[PDB]
Amino acid sequence: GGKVQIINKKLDLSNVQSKCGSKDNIKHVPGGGSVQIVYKPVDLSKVTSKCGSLGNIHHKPGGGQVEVKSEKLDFKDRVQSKIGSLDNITHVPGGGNKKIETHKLTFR
Amino acid sequence: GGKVQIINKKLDLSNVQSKCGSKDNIKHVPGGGSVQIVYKPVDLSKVTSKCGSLGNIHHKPGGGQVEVKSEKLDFKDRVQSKIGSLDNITHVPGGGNKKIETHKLTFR
Amino acid sequence: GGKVQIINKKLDLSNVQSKCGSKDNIKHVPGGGSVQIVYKPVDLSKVTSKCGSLGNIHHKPGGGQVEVKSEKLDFKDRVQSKIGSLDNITHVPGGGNKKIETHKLTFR
Amino acid sequence: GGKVQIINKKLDLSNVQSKCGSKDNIKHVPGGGSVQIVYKPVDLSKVTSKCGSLGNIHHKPGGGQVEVKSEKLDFKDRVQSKIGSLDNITHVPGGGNKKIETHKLTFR
Amino acid sequence: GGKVQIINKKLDLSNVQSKCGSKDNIKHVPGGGSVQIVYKPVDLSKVTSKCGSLGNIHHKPGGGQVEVKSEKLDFKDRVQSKIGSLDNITHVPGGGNKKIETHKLTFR
Amino acid sequence: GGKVQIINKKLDLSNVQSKCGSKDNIKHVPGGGSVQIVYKPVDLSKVTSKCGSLGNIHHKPGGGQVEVKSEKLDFKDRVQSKIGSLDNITHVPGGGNKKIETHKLTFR
Amino acid sequence: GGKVQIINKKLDLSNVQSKCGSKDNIKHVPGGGSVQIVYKPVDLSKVTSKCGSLGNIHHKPGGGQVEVKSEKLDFKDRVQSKIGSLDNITHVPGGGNKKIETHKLTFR
Amino acid sequence: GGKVQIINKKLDLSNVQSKCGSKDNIKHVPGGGSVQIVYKPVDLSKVTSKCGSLGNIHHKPGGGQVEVKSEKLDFKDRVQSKIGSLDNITHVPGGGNKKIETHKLTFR
Amino acid sequence: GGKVQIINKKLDLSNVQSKCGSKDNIKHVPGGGSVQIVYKPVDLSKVTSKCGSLGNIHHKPGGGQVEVKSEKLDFKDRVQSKIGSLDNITHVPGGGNKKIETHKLTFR
Amino acid sequence: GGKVQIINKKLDLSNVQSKCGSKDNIKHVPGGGSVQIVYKPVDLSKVTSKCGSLGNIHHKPGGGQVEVKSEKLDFKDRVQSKIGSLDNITHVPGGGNKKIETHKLTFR
Repeated sequence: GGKVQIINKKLDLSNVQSKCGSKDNIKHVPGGGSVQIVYKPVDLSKVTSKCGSLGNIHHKPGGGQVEVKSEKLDFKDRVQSKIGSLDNITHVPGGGNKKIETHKLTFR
Repeated sequence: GGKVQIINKKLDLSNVQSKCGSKDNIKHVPGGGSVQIVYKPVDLSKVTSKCGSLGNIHHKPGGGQVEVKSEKLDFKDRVQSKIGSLDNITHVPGGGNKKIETHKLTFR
Repeated sequence: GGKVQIINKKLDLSNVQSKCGSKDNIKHVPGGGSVQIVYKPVDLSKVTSKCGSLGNIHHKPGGGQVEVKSEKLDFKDRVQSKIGSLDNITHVPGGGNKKIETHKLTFR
Repeated sequence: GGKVQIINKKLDLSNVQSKCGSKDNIKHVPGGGSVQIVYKPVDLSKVTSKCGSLGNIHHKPGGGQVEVKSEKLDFKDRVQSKIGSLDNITHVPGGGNKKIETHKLTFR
Repeated sequence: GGKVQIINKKLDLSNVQSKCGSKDNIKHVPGGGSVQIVYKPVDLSKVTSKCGSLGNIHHKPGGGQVEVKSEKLDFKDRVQSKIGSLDNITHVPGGGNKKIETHKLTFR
Repeated sequence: GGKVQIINKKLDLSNVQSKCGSKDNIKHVPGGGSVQIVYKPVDLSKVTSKCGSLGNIHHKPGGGQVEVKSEKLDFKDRVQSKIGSLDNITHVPGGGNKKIETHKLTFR
Repeated sequence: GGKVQIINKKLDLSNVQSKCGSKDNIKHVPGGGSVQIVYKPVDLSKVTSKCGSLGNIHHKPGGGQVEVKSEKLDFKDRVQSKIGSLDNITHVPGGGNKKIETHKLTFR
Repeated sequence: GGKVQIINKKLDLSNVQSKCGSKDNIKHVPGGGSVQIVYKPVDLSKVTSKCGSLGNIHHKPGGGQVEVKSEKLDFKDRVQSKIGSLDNITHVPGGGNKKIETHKLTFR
Repeated sequence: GGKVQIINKKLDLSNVQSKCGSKDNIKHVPGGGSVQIVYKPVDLSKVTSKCGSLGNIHHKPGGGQVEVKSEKLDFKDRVQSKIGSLDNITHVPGGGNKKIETHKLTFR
Repeated sequence: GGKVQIINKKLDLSNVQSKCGSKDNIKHVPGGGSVQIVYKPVDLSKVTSKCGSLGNIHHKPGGGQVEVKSEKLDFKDRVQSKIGSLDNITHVPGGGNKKIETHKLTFR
């Protein structure tokens, strides 16, 4: 075995920040008849800030090392959004509108 | 076996911050008849800030090490959102609207 | 076996913060007839701040180590949101609206 | 085994930031009859900032190392969004509109 | 085994930033009858800033190393968005419009 | 004398708003040595919203009316802001700065 | 005297707004040695919105009316901002600066 | 005296707005030694919106009317901003600057 | 006296707006030694929008009317901005600059 | 006296806007030693939009009318901006500059 000698003297580190905000946001979605949302995100992201930092230190003298990092993601989801029929709908998500009319007359 | 000698003298570290805010937010979703939300996120994310920091220290002299990091994610979810029929709906999520009418007349 | 000698002298560390706020929030979701929410998030996230810090120290001289880190996630959820029929609905989630009418007349 | 000697003296590091904001956002999506959203993003992204930082230190003298980094993503999702019929819809998501009319008259 | 000797003296590093904003955003998508969105992005991107930083240090004297980095992505998703029929729709997402009319009269 | 006959029938008025915000605001004014603020605004402004409203009704039949509206503003203020001398000042109102020095050496 | 007959029937008025914001604002004014602010605005402005509204109604039959609207503003203010001398000042209102120095050496 | 007959029937007025924002704003004014601001605006402006509105109604039959609208503004302000001397000043309001120096050496 | 007969029937007025923004703004004015600002605007401007609106109605039968509209503005302001001497100034309001130096050496 | 008969039937007016923005703006004015600004604008401008609108209605039968509209503006302002001497100034308002030097050496 050998030596792994780290020496740190007179270090002044400051102001390290990792910031994540409003990721995968769904806003302002009006529906006159219906809103169907299937919300299945998968998040393995990384937001990292490293200042004056070392990683892992592994002193492993020897022959025959096996190091395996593995990530497997399999997707067979089945999503079905179904609506039969829509009629006679007035939807006013805007502002300051006036005199909006939807008329249906059926004579059999 | 060998030596792993870390020496730290006169270190001044400060201001390390990890901040996460409002991730995966669903806001302002009106529905005139119905709102169907299936909310199944999977979150393995990392928000990290490292300042003047070491990782793991493993002094393991020897032959035949097996190190395995594994992550497996399998998805076979079945989601079904169904609505039969929608009619005669007035939806006003906006502001300051006036005289909005939906009329249906059926004569059999 | 060898030596793992850590020496720390005259260290001044300060201001380490990890902050998480309002993650996976569902706000302002009105429904005129119905609101169906299935809320099943899975959260394995990490928000970490490390300042002047070491990890694990393992002094294990020897041959034949097996180190396995494993995470498995399997999803076969079955979600069914169903509504038969919707009619004659007035939904006003907005502000300051006036004279909003929904009329249905059926003559058999 | 050999030597891995890192010496750091008189280091002044500062102002390291990783920032992620509003990724994968869906905003302002009105639908007169219906809104069907299937939201399944997969996120393995990285936002990283590194200042004066080393990686992993592996002192492993020996013959026969096997290092495998593997990531596998398989997608067989089945998504079906279906609507049968839409008629007699007035949708006004704009502002300051007036005298908007939709009329249907059927005489059998 | 040999020597890997890194010496750092009198280093002043500052102002390292990685910033990602509003990626994969869907905004302002109105639909008079229907909006069908299937949102399945796959993100393995990297936004990185490196200042005065080393990578991994691997001191591994020996014959027979096998280092394999592999990423495999297979896509067999099946997406079907279907609508049967649309008629008698007025959609005004613009502002300041007036006297917009859609009339259908059927006499059998 | 005559008649002043006002008749109002079937009136529907709504949504009248007068809003004033953050007028004459002084923000973020740092001074390394001194801050001298003399704050003497004179405000006779009007923010008015009138909907379906009459003014004054004066039925005054006769000869010789004198109606005088008068506003007089006279300003003879005397403002004196005085500082004798400033030296040897370091002012850092900014963020994330480092190694800022102000040195004065006098040898008589 | 005569008649002043106002008749209003079937009136629908709405959405009248007068808005004033952040007028006469002083922001972000740093001074390394001194900040001298004399703040004497005079405001007689009007922000008005009138919808379906009458003014004053004056029924004054007669000869010899005198109507005088007068506004007089006289300004003889005396403002004196004085500083004697400034020296040896470092001012850093910016962000992320480093190694900023101001040196004065006097040898008599 | 005569007649002033106003008749209003079936009036629909809406969306009247008067908006004033950020008038006479002073922003981002750094001074290395000094900032002297004398802030004396005079504001008699008007922001008006009129929809379906009458003015004043004056029924004044007679001979000899005198109507005088007068506005007088007289300005004899005396403003004196004085500084005696400035020397040895470093001002860095910009961002991300480095190694900025101001040196004065006097040898009598 | 005669008749002034105004008749309004079936009027639909909308969308009247008067907007004023950021008038007389002073931004981004750095000074290395000094900033002297004398800010005395005089504002009698008008921003007006008129839709379907009448003015004043004056029924004044008679001989000898005197109508005088008068506005008088007299300016005898005395403004004196004075600085005696400036020397040895470094001003860096720009971004990303480096190695900027100002040196004065006097040997009497 | 006679008749002034205005009749308005079936009027539809809309979309009247008066907009003023960023008038008389002073931006990005750096000074290495000094910035002297005397800011005295006089504003009597008009921004007007008129749609379907009448002016004043004056029914004044008679002989001897005197109508006087008068505006008088007199300017005798006295502005004096004075600086005695400037020397040894480095001003870098640009971005990304390097190695900028100003040197003065006096040997008496």
